[PDB]
Amino acid sequence: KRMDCPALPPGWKKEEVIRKSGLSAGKSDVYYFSPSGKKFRSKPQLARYLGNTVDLSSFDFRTGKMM
Amino acid sequence: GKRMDCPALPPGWKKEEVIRKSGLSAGKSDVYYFSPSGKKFRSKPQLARYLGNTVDLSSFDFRTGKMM
DNA sequence: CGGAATGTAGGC
DNA sequence: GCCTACATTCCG
Repeated sequence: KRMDCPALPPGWKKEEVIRKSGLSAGKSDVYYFSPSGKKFRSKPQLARYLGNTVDLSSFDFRTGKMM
Repeated sequence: GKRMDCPALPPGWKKEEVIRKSGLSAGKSDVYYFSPSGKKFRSKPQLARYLGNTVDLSSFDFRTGKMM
């Protein structure tokens, strides 16, 4: 389920992956993919790769949408 | 981190206070308790739910570990 | 997936 | 406006 994320620049994808077991069973992890295919696991990490090129202040990392 | 015995609780219960290093609440602290087996507790009701009627926590000050 | 580290809603 | 209590992130 690597789906296009319309809130980021073209080529950027989003994946949500369900945790299958343990204490956090049924919660999920959200990942982003740049055009090259770099995997990003957090909003600060994403903000660092992009820097001043994209304003992520309103960006909701979990849903992939601007608030 | 230092785990301090909490004399006010039953034998073996310990307390730790951790300073937040960054973010909005930087400089504030969080207090945690540990059972003698080492399970971590983060609030007074969590601690009350675990101990049940073995201890009365009505007067227990979570922050300081002191009965008031 | 865990869990230290931090965010944050709602009671006060 | 601040704190309690618990929700959630973020990196290992």
